[PDB]
Amino acid sequence: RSAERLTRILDACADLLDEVGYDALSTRAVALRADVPIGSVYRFFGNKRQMADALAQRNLERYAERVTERLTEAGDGGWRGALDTVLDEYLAMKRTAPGFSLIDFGRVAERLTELLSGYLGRRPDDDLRRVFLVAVETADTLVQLAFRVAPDGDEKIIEEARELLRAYLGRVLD
Amino acid sequence: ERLTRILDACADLLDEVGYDALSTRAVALRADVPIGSVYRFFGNKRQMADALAQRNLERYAERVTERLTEAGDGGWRGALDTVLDEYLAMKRTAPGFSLIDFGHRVAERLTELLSGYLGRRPDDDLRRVFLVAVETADTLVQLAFRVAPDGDEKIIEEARELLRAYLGRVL
Repeated sequence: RSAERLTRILDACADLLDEVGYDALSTRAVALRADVPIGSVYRFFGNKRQMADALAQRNLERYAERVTERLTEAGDGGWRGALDTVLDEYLAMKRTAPGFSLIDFGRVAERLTELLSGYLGRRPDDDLRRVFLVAVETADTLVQLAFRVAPDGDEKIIEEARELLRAYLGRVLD
Repeated sequence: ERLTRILDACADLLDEVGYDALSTRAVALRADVPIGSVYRFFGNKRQMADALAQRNLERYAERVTERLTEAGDGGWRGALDTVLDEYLAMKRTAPGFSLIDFGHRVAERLTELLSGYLGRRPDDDLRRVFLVAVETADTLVQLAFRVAPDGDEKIIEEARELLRAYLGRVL
C-alpha cells in the first residue's frame, strides 16, 4: 500500500507536469491531486527533484518493458524492426505518456545497449557501445528537434531521423 | 573598434567564467571600455552574446568559403569535411566558442553557402536535410568534447561516418 501510494504520487506528478510544468509543480499539489496524505509525499521525497527522478526512472523501466515485449512478440532478430520498435515506442511515450515532454528518462544508451545487443545476437564491445551511444544521442536530438518544429512531432523530421539512423546502422553494423 | 573589443572580451570571459557568471560590467572592464559604451550597443548580455555568435558565424562562413574556393572539387564529401573540420578547429581554437558558438540560422546559412556549390536546389528538402545534419553534428561534437577535452576522436569519426551515411543516401 506504501507502493500503491507511490504509484499514485508519481501519476499525479506526471499529470501535474503537463498542466503547470516543473517550476510551478509542488509537493502539496501532487499529494492533493493523488489523493494521498500530504505526509506520505514528504516521507517519500526530499524535494521536487527527487520525485521527478523517480518518475524518470519509472518512465525508463516502462519503456524497457514495452520494447522488450514488442521485440519478444513480433521481433524477427533484425536491426530494422529493432530500430522501429525503440524509436516508435519512444515516440508514443513522447506523445502519450504523461509529463514525458518535461520528464523523459532524466544510462539510456547503456540500458538499450544491453537490451538490444542481447536481442540482435551481437557482442557489446567498445565499438558497438559507441555506435549505440551515437545512435541514441542523435535520435534524442532529432526527436527533440521534431517536437520543437511541430508540437506533436514533425513527421518529416521524424522520417529524416529514421532514414539517417538506418543509413548509419546499415553502414556500421557488420 | 569598441564593438570589436567588447565581443573579444565577451568571448574570453565566457571561456574564463562561463555564461551566467558573465556580466556586462566584467566585459567592459576586460575590454578597457566604459560600462556605458556596452549599453550603447546592447541592452543586455543575451544581445551581446548573440552579437558574438553572429560574428562567429560570419568568420566560420568565410573560412568555409575560402577553404572550398581554394581546394573544393564540387563534391559533397569535401564540403562535409570542410564544414565539419572548420567547426572543430573553432571549438578548439576560437574564444568562447565552446560556451557560445552559433547562437535554423546555421542550417539556413549552410544551405545558402553550399547549395549553389553542390548544384543542389535550395528547396525545403535540402533545408531539412541540412537542419538534421547540423543538429546531429552539434550533439555529436558536444558529446565528443564531453568525453575528452580535445574532442574524442572515435566519437568525431562515428559522427563523420554517420553524416557520410546519411548524406550519401539522401543527396
